[PDB]
Amino acid sequence: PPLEWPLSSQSGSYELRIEVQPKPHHRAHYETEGSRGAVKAPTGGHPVVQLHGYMENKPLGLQIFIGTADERILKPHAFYQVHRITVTTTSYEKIVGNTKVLEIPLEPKNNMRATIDCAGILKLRNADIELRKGETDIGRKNTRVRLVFRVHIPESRIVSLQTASNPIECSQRSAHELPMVERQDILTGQNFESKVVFTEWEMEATVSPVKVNFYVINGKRSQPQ
DNA sequence: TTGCTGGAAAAATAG
DNA sequence: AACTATTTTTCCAGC
Repeated sequence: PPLEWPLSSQSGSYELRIEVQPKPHHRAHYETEGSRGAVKAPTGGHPVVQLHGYMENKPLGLQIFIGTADERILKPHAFYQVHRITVTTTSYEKIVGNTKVLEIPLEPKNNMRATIDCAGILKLRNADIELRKGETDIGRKNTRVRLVFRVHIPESRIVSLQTASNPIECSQRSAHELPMVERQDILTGQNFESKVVFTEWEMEATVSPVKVNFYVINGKRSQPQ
């Protein structure tokens, strides 16, 4: 079942859930550089993923890849690949289509719970990707990703679950300069002479049914909401 | 050695 | 063909 297919995070009594979410900022590294580390959690630990409602005593693979955080439907990000780090967990890398995918064991003895400390992020160069035949996606200014996890549970048929993380900003500059919105309804985020502006219409909100968006502004705007 | 950075200069590029 | 403010890629330095 291709990565480009959408899947539920649950089916029947099975549910794949992100227990601890990644930080909102992880600076990716290039091939012309050293590793810039595993994706960290705000704890100072690491993302945690759990599968619920698996009763059997045989372990499963958890697959990890880097997807989009865009308005369109979710897909492998053309310009970022997961990076194996070699760390508590054993892991290995396979290719699936044009996409690199990392696989971690998910074990009954740990309640199908895993700490993700062995996945960093590699930034590919826009020029290189945009040349590949069949590719029309645009790198420039597309530096937000999500960790995507999927799992394959066999019966007698295969139930295939996917959960994607909150967006991560992988750009050094955007992390220094931009406000980032994590949660709403009280706004929490990062790098908050701040203003908040609603549009459709344009109207500053005062502060430290219809379809309509807001943005937090510094300069240097967050994404629309 | 490699891993893992922070910080920033060089290079690229959109319009 | 050339420019410039903005964005990406390489580079330096320090454990």
